[PDB]
Amino acid sequence: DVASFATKLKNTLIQYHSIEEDKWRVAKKTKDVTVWRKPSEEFNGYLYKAQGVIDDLVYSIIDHIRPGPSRLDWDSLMTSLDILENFEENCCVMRYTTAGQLWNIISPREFVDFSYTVGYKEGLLSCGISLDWDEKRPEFVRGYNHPCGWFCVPLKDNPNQSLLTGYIQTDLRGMIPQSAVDTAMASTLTNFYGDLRKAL
Repeated sequence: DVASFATKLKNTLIQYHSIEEDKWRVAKKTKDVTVWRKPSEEFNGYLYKAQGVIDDLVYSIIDHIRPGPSRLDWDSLMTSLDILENFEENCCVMRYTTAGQLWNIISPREFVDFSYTVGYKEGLLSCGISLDWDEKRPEFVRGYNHPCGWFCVPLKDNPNQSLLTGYIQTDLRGMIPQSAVDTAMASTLTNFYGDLRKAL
């Protein structure tokens, strides 16, 4: 049941990871992060893809990304993270909150997500998707993560480095100008890579 859900989610992420280059549009290119995006099939919005080299091993990187206190500590956007329920096969239900963005044009969000860590080729996939969850907290807008995840695999040249590929499909909900949404996604992805590299 949970295992079927998790396998479907994993297979969705693997499908994302095989989308060819011509379907993506470059959204942002820094010195060590590239960001693409395409229309989402899940909502009137974007599926984002991000890619960058991390100077660390795969298990270390995913240990920091996966739900838990380590993720909360280094991820500057995350302000709380609770594990709500644990399952077999490295699956759990977690809830996290984000700091306000853009001088609170984007007020704090809350997400309740399923999360699954699974081997992928020579590395790992940590993927997730929001679930329905009734407990409403009025000081947080309930955002919604469509299927999303982080692929992390050893690098071609140097296996002590890793290629980190993210797929991000967040609906912030509420009412936010499109320019702010695009700005906040770009800063979320660039700060993710920046904060993560500083923590390793």
